[PDB]
Amino acid sequence: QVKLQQSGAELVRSGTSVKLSCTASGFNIKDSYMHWLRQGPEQGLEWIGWIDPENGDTEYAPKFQGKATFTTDTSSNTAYLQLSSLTSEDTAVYYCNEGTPTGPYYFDYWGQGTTVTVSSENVLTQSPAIMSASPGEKVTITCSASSSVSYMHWFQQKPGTSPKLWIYSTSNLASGVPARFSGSGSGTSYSLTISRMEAEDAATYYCQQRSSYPLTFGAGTKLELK
Repeated sequence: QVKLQQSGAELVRSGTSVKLSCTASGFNIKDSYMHWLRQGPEQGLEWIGWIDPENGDTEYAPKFQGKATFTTDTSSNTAYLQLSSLTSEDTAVYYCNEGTPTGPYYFDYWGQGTTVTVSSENVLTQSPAIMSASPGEKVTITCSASSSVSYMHWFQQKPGTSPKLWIYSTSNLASGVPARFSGSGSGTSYSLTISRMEAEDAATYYCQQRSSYPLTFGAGTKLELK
């Protein structure tokens, strides 16, 4: 079993720097690219960048260029994220994420997250921001992009857990996703549908495009059980 274990919560004062770590187990980080993301209080996901643990190539989202620094220790199979000049604005849950390096994004692992509390672009639009459904109802959520994207991916997130790959490459279900779910679309318009809602489907759903940097997510659709 693959596990990405992150370091514990950090309580820091504005102005300082932290270094978080993420150690993989049952997977060699060198085999793909380690992504670092952050989920703010508003619960929106932001991509920070990736590092190629094999040759140290890195790609930082422009917003984090300068603020973040990725380094690795392949010997221990660990990736580090160093944030600088923290401000109250950086208070968030930081995640490390690694999945399929090429081709269909069929596998994906997330760290459990590290909460850092600071003491003082292809924009995707999801609709609707929130909705309610009773088990048995049909559900259709959309996600439109600013510029055409090759594929669209979807992640489901329940309260207190990290995101879980749900649908990859527009219409393929991730491992363990029930058949009642389906995805589709093309160009700049995509959607996720649930034929018949189940109580267990209530969660927040995010669409993500991996076609251009910085990778972006939709703000999410909270699907509440009615």
